[PDB]
Amino acid sequence: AAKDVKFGNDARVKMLRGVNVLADAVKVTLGPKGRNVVLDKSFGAPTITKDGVSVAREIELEDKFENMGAQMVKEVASKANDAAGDGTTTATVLAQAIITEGLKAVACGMNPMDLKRGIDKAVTAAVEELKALSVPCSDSKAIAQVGTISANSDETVGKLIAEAMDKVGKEGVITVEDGTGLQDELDVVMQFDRGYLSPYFINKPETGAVELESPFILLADKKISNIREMLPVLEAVAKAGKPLLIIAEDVEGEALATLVVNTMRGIVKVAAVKAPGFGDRRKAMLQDIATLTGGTVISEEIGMELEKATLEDLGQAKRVVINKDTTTIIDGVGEEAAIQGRVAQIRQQIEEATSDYDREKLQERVAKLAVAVIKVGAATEVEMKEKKARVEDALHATRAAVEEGVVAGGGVALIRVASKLADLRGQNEDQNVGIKVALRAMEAPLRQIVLNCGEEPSVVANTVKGGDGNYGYNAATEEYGNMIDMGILDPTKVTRSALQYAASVAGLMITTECMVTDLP
Amino acid sequence: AAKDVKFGNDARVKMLRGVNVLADAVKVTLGPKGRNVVLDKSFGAPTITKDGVSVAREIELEDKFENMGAQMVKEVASKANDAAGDGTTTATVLAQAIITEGLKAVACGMNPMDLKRGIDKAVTAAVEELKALSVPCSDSKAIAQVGTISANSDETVGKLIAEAMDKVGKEGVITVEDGTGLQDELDVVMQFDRGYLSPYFINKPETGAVELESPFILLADKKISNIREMLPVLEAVAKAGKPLLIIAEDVEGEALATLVVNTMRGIVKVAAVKAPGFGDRRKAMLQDIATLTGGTVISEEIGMELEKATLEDLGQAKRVVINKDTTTIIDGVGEEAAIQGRVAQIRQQIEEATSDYDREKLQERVAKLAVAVIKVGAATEVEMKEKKARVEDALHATRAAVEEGVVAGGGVALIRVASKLADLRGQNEDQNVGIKVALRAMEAPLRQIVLNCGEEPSVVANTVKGGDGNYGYNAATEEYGNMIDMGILDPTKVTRSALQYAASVAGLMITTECMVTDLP
Amino acid sequence: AAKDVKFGNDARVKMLRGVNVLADAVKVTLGPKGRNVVLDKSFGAPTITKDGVSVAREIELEDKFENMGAQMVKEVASKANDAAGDGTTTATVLAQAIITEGLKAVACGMNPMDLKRGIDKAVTAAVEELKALSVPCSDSKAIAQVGTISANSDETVGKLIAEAMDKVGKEGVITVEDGTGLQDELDVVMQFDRGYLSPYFINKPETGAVELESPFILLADKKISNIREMLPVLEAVAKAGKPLLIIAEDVEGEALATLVVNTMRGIVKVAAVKAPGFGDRRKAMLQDIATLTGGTVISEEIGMELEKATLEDLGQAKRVVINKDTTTIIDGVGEEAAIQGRVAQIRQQIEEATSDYDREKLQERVAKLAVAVIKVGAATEVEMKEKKARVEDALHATRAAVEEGVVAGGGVALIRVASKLADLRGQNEDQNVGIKVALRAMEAPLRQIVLNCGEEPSVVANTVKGGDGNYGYNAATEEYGNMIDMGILDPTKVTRSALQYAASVAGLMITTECMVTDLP
Ligand SMILES: Nc1ncnc2c1ncn2[C@@H]1O[C@H](COP(=O)(O)OP(=O)(O)O)[C@@H](O)[C@H]1O
Ligand SMILES: Nc1ncnc2c1ncn2[C@@H]1O[C@H](COP(=O)(O)OP(=O)(O)O)[C@@H](O)[C@H]1O
Ligand SMILES: Nc1ncnc2c1ncn2[C@@H]1O[C@H](COP(=O)(O)OP(=O)(O)O)[C@@H](O)[C@H]1O
Ligand code: BEF
Ligand code: BEF
Ligand code: BEF
Ligand SMILES: [K+]
Ligand SMILES: [K+]
Ligand SMILES: [K+]
Ligand SMILES: [Mg+2]
Ligand SMILES: [Mg+2]
Ligand SMILES: [Mg+2]
Repeated sequence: AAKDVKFGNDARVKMLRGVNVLADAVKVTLGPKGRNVVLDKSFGAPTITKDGVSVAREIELEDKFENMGAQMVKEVASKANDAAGDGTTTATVLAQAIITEGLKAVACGMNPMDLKRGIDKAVTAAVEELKALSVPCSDSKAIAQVGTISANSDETVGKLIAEAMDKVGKEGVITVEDGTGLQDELDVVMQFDRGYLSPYFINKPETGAVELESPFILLADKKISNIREMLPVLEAVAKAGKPLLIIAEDVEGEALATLVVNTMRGIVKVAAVKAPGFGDRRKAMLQDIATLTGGTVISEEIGMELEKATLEDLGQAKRVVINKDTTTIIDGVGEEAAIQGRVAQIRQQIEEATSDYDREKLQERVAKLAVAVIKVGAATEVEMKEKKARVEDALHATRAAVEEGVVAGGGVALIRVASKLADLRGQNEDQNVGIKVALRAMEAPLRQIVLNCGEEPSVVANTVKGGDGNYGYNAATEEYGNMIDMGILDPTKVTRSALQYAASVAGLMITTECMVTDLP
Repeated sequence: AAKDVKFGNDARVKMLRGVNVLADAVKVTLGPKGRNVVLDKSFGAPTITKDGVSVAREIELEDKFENMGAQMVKEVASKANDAAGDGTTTATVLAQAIITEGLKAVACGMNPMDLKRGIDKAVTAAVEELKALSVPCSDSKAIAQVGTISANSDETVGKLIAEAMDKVGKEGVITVEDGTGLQDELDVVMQFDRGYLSPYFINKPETGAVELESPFILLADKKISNIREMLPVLEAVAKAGKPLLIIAEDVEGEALATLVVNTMRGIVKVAAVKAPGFGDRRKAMLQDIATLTGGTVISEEIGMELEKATLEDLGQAKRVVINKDTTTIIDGVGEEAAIQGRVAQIRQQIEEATSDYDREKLQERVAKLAVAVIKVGAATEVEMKEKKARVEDALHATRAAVEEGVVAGGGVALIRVASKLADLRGQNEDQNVGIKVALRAMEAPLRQIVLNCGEEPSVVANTVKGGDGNYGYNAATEEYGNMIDMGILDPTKVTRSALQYAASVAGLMITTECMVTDLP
Repeated sequence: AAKDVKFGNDARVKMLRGVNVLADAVKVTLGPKGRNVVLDKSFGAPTITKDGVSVAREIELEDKFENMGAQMVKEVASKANDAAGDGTTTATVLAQAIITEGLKAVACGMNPMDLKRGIDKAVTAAVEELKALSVPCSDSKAIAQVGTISANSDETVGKLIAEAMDKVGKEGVITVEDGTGLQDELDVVMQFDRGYLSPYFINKPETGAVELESPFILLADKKISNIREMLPVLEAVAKAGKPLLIIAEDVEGEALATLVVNTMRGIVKVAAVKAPGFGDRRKAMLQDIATLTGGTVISEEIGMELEKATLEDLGQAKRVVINKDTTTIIDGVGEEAAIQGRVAQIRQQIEEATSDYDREKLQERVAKLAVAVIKVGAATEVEMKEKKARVEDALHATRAAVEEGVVAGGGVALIRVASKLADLRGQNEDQNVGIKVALRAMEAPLRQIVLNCGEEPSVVANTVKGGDGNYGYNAATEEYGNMIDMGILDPTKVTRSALQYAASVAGLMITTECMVTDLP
């Protein structure tokens, strides 16, 4: 289609105007005295949220150029989210603050491509400075604090995540789901979503569930319909005394019917449950179980009959628990060599996962082998969704603090790094201005946090810069102090990520001399 | 449809106005103090780029005639790209500079078709003059410099490409891909795009790949479905101790199933992978592998059964590595006589290749026998794509410098050729003006590079023309000197290509007396 | 009326756009390779002119703010004209060149009010530097040159003005009028536009005019109708032998009739002519004549009867010449003390003249007492008016060169002053930039002159700045040399005036932060 082509200052002013709309919608949520944004949503109720990327993703403007602005800087907020899990607002605030200052310089005749070089150099330095300030965070108290700050000063959420990480470990997974109840709730566990096929198996009507004591485990890839196939293996289990769990694609009536009357009487004690999953993921998951239990997958496709299985090919576990909905294998016989080998394999399967969905289900399986769920409570569903948005962010920040330490929040970390790089210079004057652009931008987070409290950002910034180390402004309490003592901890990973991504995009955006888009 | 028909000056003014929009969008990216262009893109985020053809391809104007202008001159930028790989902006700048000057002459009553003859003559001369100035470029230092200048003064990219060409050789291929990491990365290897057929073969779950130590290699032209055919050869490998790779058209279930349970247990260690390619190219490539490994292709078509193969007909290698996507044969037993004989054969197959596509896949195979990938690092994805655009350009220029030498950059090469052709005349006055049009256009690259630094192009041009040999303007450092000493090298091939293509199109465009297009 | 109010950058961009239209229309006429502007004019034929103020005065723009721009800077061109008489284009070119550079600085955050202080300081210095370079110009050759350059390289006009000033002196007046003839023409002369009332007075039918030898002169304020009033004075003249001129408001029939028959016969020799002027100007002019002739105005209003006059109250002259159209008094008896006293009185009457018309008729009378007329020749009337416009400008420049010396033209004078003030600084950085703004503007005249020749202004500017003293570019001949040797002389007064006035206005214009005007 015919294009509209704009040059130079015109193009840039438009590009900025756009950036500002997105920026300005996201910045209002920054900090403890941040407010929420309402995002209309065609199919049903609107969404209230504080989560900066969520606001960002919705912005799309009418004017084709302004839109381009907003659509590029949207990537800062968006990438922060994909790497860190928090800091998306901060990232957005920095980006704006660079772009704005940089473009002002470009308008003064300075060479954009050098302004970029400056910015980038200043940032590579700032990243290293932040790694210096970073003190690690591994005690449950510190984690609870990060969690708390991350969930907009909600101590319960901190406490609850800290408890969760304590219980699953660090090689263990935590999910968040909508609760049915009005208050928050933590559940901890290998298990999968499949119940008994035969309700006449429940050997403990107390719980309404089957409790097989120290049983064998048969892993059938194919779906079973005839009892003929079972007889060989069923025989060896009947003369072994131990019970048996059968996890095949399905246990059909003809072969199910029998199995029932056999446990009915006490000839063998057997359970039947469908296989966890669908398609290639099922065979993959079914294999995971074999490794945990020391059994062989009896895959009909790769040249095995179900009749030619023996006790050899059966897995074993310490105990098994199956109800109407879920099956649980407690402590399988499989050797931890084979297990961690199988895990470091699935760990690198998540590396080559180019899609988010391919990553979800993979780390689910590694947790089953190396798991907790937080249920979020709220009165209504508008409430549910802002809360659940904060819990996720919190969890992410906690995992990030663990893996890369913490720094003083309230945007002070960045303000310090800026004073430490006060002597940084480049190859020429334009690059210098470029550095100074970035350092001045490093103040923006603190400045905006203060501005969302309706207090004079210049005055607070000055006072924090007059101090040392972890002296900062506590925006919630409206007085100064030691940010680490007051529990105001940002993960290093997030603060770093915010800065790197803002710089990457904003840097390039300053180099714009022409814009090409479709006509209206 | 009904047409709008315009004549003479009206038609030309429109045609120019169009050229200028495209030209003017591309010219802003020229040179080290060049800036970037933003190209909106319907499905997701916009693109920032310096790459002149990329900008050009997007231009399409509303006014039906102006569009025609832009759509014709778009071919200069586009063809430069397809032949050279760099110089697309330069090409575009020349084209404009001719068209503009030529049309001005046409308006003065001079006979276009002669102005063309002049231009073309001046260019045929300039091409030869450039071949004189060309000094070859074969040491890694010179190549790194071309690479560097080509990637807008990014020394890492130069260094990295220079290292690459040093390692793959000159009969070896280099690709560029998006990196996962934040910094640039070079990987070097025979390999082909095929994974294991049987995921139950991975003998090292660390990498999630099969690592067959010093194995035999079976090359089956036909597709396998029955284990009967394998037994004779499988037998001799089972009593030899060494593992076996099977590279046939396909390993079907019945014959696959078995092979699995055999390595499953440790009876033989075998891998199964499809054959690289399709049709006649497959048999050709399958044969290449036989030569590298000292094996025989067991081609069912030319009177061989798979059962009548023995250890005799199997290839051998030092090591084999196969994952989900690719199979690699490290250091095959095949004798280097047979190999280089097979290569000098495929080398002359590329000579008779009259189509580009027939040339692509052929030199791919010669590289497999005589390969590297550069992964580009960046923070975000907007960044990734401008960088990856520069790396490709750089690589192209380096390969072009190697094959046709270098000349002084900063557009001086052309400025010299213009002073050397100061005595060139034609058959009549109009042809003379035509020559002078081209020579004056030869200054444009330097002039625009200087103009993107915001300095007086006339003043710099004068000063460079006052000098000799490789005296030029260094736009980055803003002072004059010896361009070769300062590492400012353009490949001859690109400078030549730019000039030839601009001239070809612009020449014709000057001959326009009528334009016919659809009504609005 | 309701106002539109614009602030800051918006207001300034508009203001500039306006300046540029006016500037851009005037700048095209600068220099020897300057072109002409056509100004439409409601009542009849349009006007072709080179005269920069004439173009300026017509510019008025539609957009209310742009207009304000143009309407303010119009004053530069206009004031230059009222003080100097030439340099109006130059003045306009400087003004633009300041405003443009200054506003660019204002946009960079520099404090306008300081930029002004800088500019003004740099100019006060430049004014003094110009007075240093000024060499006086008093020989007819130098004046002819100034005249020539001023009339766009028309040697005749130079020659002709030089001749004129040589003949009238420096205390003598030169006017320019439309000629009837096709070629230029100079006439030299106290006289006024009144013929004899009585055609029967002509005492020399050769010329058809009255030639009264060494006569008395009667100055009657009132209009005469009765011969009674005359008898007393007529008597004393009849017994004195000398003739008599009668310059009253009118000589009515009854008193005219008689006077005729008296000279008819030879009783007295008398002439009768109306008084020069109308109303208060008549009595004023009639008084001028009394002073030149040593007579008394017989004013009926201030208590004098015409009968009570004697030979006492009559003026006297060496000779008198009267024809059908004009009366001339050659060399009156009045003492030069009384004359120059009367002149230095009328000289200060022109000082308090706040209207142009009050100034016209006053300097006419001072010329009658302290005269030459140039008649301009041309074929048509479009031609007449561009030529007459150049002659006036030339005359002005010549009178200015005489009173304040000359400097090297081609705008070099200013370029030198700029290199001499290269060390000038202010009280702070913004003031420094302000100085540099002015010095850079000083190059504009030369740069535009060169640009109207279609040659590279940067290249010429550089080459002139590389030289010394009066080395400059001769735009007419297209080669460099000594501007004074080549006769390319600008009057100091004009070059100074241009600079001062541009600076005054442009200085203020840079301080604009808000604009208030009526709605559309
Ligand atoms: N009580 C507080 N005083 C000052 N700063 C705080 C306080 N609580 C949180 N913050 C800071 O405000 C920032 C707000 O983060 P948030 O608004 O969730 O946006 P983001 O997407 O950038 O995490 C945190 O980095 C934290 O440093
Ligand atoms: N530092 C420098 N000084 C002067 N010229 C340079 C410098 N670096 C690169 N160039 C020149 O500028 C040209 C810019 O090429 P580029 O802008 O990528 O457009 P193209 O598509 O024509 O390669 C190169 O040919 C090179 O000669
Ligand atoms: N032959 C020449 N070469 C260079 N400069 C010239 C020549 N003739 C005139 N000039 C310069 O050009 C200027 C032109 O004056 P003009 O165009 O009449 O505008 P203005 O209203 O400023 O006098 C003069 O100041 C003179 O210095
Ligand atoms: F805006 Be962040 F994700 F808290
Ligand atoms: F514009 Be080129 F491809 F560097
Ligand atoms: F424009 Be000037 F009065 F010659
Ligand atoms: K937020
Ligand atoms: K380019
Ligand atoms: K003029
Ligand atoms: Mg947060
Ligand atoms: Mg290039
Ligand atoms: Mg003049």
